[PDB]
Amino acid sequence: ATPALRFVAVGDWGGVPNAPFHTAREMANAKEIARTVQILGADFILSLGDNFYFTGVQDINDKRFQETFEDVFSDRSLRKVPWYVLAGNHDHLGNVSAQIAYSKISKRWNFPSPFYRLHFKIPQTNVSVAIFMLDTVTLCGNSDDFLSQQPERPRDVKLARTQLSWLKKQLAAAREDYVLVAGHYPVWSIAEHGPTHCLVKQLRPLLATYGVTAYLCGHDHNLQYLQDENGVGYVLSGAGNFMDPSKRHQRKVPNGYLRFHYGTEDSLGGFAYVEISSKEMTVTYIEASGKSLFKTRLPRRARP
Ligand SMILES: [Fe+2]
Ligand SMILES: [Fe+2]
Ligand SMILES: [Zn+2]
Repeated sequence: ATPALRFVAVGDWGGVPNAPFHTAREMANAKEIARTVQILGADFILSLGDNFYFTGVQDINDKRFQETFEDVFSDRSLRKVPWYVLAGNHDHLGNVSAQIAYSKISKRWNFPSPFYRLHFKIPQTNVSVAIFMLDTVTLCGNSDDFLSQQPERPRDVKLARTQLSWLKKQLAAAREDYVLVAGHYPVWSIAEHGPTHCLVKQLRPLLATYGVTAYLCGHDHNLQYLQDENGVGYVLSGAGNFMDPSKRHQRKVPNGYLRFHYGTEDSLGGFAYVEISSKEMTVTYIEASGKSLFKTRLPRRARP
């Protein structure tokens, strides 16, 4: 077979605060992600934030770890694959420290700090992949899923500047063959929250300049693929648990960017399956019912 790095990217999967603490959408996604890993393979899973709804977790004794995470993603195959996690606004309404500390309890759960670098090598090749995991809440401010806010400006401006500066240096320095950036809030989205102004100003210009293949996010509760004039991909995967059919911000996204949107009210939701070979990164969007919805290809570039 083609030597490839394979991963699932799933966003906004954090169940509900009413027992049984999961939705049939979350369960369907867990079941389909398990089928995907088992038959197509995966090296890891990325969570794109909003891991526990509506106010994250309190501490490492929080039952939501068991009920919303362990009980749902319980297939032996999702347990043998590492998860790399970042936070959304609803995580920040609780204790993000607790989710970080959970890394010391669960072998598969990796959340070493709010933002961090990941480095992978495609097996049997020299082809490497960096993924920079961001905390867009501390970068941009709070943005409640169920209001139409722009994250105005961060609680701690110094921490926002530190993260942005760390990211600029990481991207400038990165020697990997593919570089991906991941965070909760969208740069571009046609949906309920739409483009995050903070990220359009602060993050977007880094992406093309440093040869970033794609930015991955969730926050808008749907599946989207967008691509800009520099060929940068926007993988939006926020349909692990809820669905939102809004196209409210369709006009706030530059003409020609949107390639694919799925927000159907009667969908079980879905996720993205990413495969990276020496030739291209492909992104396959998979509905929780098991249907392939969209596939797109991003050719390998000569990076700076
Ligand atoms: Fe969300
Ligand atoms: Fe969110
Ligand atoms: Zn249980």
